[PDB]
Amino acid sequence: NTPKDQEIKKLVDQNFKPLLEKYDVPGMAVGVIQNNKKYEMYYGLQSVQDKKAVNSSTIFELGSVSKLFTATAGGYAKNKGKISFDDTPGKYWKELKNTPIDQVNLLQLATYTSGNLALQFPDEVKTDQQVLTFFKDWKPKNSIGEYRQYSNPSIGLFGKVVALSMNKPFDQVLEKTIFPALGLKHSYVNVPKTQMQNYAFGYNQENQPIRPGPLGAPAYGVKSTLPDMLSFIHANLNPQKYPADIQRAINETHQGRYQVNTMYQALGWEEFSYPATLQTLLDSNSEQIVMKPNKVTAISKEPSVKMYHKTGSTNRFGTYVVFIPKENIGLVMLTNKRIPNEERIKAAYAVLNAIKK
Ligand SMILES: *C(=O)[C@@H]([C@@H]1NC(C(=O)O)=C(S[C@@H]2CN[C@H](C(=O)Nc3cccc(C(=O)O)c3)C2)[C@@H]1C)[C@@H](C)O
Repeated sequence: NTPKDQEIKKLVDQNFKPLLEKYDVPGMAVGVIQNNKKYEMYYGLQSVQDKKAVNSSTIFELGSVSKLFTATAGGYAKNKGKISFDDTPGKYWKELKNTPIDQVNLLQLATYTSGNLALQFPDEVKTDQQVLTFFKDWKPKNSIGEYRQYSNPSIGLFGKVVALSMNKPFDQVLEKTIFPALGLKHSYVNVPKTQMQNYAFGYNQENQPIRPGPLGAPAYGVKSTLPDMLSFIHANLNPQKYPADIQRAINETHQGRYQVNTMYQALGWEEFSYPATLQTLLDSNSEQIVMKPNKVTAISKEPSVKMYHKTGSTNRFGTYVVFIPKENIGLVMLTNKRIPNEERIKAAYAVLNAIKK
């Protein structure tokens, strides 16, 4: 293998491989893209009971990293004139017209600032009918637009509206329009039966395989392979190489919309001035930032040099993605067991700080 192949292999063995034994993770896939060259590393088992090893065809649940595709879909619809970010959801979901949630605009939904949407729906909201009822019954609390609270319902409503604006269901927005535009071959909202042998099992804290809520797809419902996620990073590092409609979509997800301490909220992606200190990257996943409302501040001028990342999990999968435009580099980690977000962020910080230019 090439000297770079061996260097990156050593850095990933040094920084990511020990995490498998440390947290009893059955399988992991780690990818690096640098200067348009992709490097794939696979460890362990996609399914413990089948002794099937993780490989380039293994499909992982991306969990909350799915929001990056919802963001891209929204950027796509906005730049085709199908929505404006100043629109409100009742323009598209007519049953929300003349309700209080129709006072929140689409950008505020996409970036979690409605002022009264928590991490998850209430436990009793279990069906699509009940989701619509929930949004009709919704009342504001904190001043609309002023407080960020990370929220699956919030970006789920944004995704539902994006789909309505494109006259197709959300799963078709991704599987027929967005994934093909990005060149992805094995990314899914619904994994077909022909791929089930490649669909990894996820493992809980007792290392047992389990296998969603309503309106979940835009918030946490995408599945993908390591080669597809490296392709997605390639698109984010080189949007100018893609046709205009998806190029504009991608660029839209890189624009910071407001600031919370050292973090800038873009669409889906979290944005930081580059270089970001390790503490800044860790702070973005603190309990205060992730679970509580935080007052936003308007951006004076966007940082001159930027980097981006996103964590995400399900109860049984973990994901991390990060990229640095100036260095033409990015990294993806997929696991079929959760590990602490700080471990994912620290390991990727070590690798990207050590790789030779
Ligand atoms: C991300 O979008 C995804 C969450 N991310 C993470 C993570 O650690 O990266 C977790 S971890 C853990 C698993 N389930 C918990 C959860 O969802 N908490 C929660 C908070 C408030 C209400 C409820 C509820 O009523 O169900 C649950 C956190 C998690 C997978 C989720 C938000 O989709």
